Amino acid sequence: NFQKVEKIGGVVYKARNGEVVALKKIISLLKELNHPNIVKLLDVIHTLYLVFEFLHQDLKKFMDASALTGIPLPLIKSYLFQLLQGLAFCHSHRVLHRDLKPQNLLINTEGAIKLADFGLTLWYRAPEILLGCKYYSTAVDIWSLGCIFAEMVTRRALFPGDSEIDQLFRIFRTLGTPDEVVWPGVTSMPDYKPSFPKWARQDFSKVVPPLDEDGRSLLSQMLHYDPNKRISAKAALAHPFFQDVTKPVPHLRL
Ligand SMILES: O=C(O)c1cc([N+](=O)[O-])ccc1NCCCc1ccccc1
Ligand SMILES: O=C(O)c1cc([N+](=O)[O-])ccc1NCCCc1ccccc1
Repeated sequence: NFQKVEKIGGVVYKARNGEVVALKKIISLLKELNHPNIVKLLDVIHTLYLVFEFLHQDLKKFMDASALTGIPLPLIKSYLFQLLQGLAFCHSHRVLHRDLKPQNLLINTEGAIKLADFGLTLWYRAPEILLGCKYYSTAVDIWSLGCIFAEMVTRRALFPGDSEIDQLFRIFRTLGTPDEVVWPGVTSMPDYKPSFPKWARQDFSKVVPPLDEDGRSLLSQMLHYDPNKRISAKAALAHPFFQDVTKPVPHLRL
């Protein structure tokens, strides 16, 4: 039914129906849900295939293309604001993403960005997932988005771990080793070990330097250890960081 065009990255292909779509080779309630910052799910076929609307670039490629100059702050702010709108919608319908990362974030020439590749490589994982919590919450997505925010600002991954424990210890070295004071119940997590090294929390203005105090404040709330203290998508949208948000159009080379 579909003329393959190319492989995007189960497997995902750009395909032609004359509609151009993204065809994923490996739910139906999601087809009826609609938000400007969420990729549209067009079809489900089980004979498992998912058919999605097609967008031409992802944030990972755009950040690489922007590496030598960086993404302008107004565009970083617009993208973060839009991604939070998408998450606030998802979370209000009790849908988690669980695997947010720059290559899952799709952009177009109009200035829009959309959530894709839902989890329905460790760099964006929330600490409660790494510590073995089985019933994690909408807060895991806010953590991932905070990591992506930091990466847009600094042009380097915040926590580029190469193993589960290296990921955890990279988080601890920056944010401090969590304890019961800042995260009640952390020492009862399934994979918590009393033998974890105890690192002090680094000064936060060292971590995303050029970012102003509004952005650092928001980031800090997105990276709270306690999922119950971590800011919600809805509350983040009201943060003073977004008082001057606009929707710039990006320079895309396709
Ligand atoms: O356009 C979608 O819907 C989509 C969906 C998924 N996904 O995992 O569902 C993953 C990527 C998607 N776009 C690809 C945009 C970047 C891209 C464009 C051309 C070649 C290589 C890479
Ligand atoms: O994005 C994927 O790759 C994906 C994968 C599966 N799955 O079961 O593998 C199932 C759904 C998937 N996206 C659905 C996106 C539409 C959507 C998302 C959130 C709220 C409202 C509407």
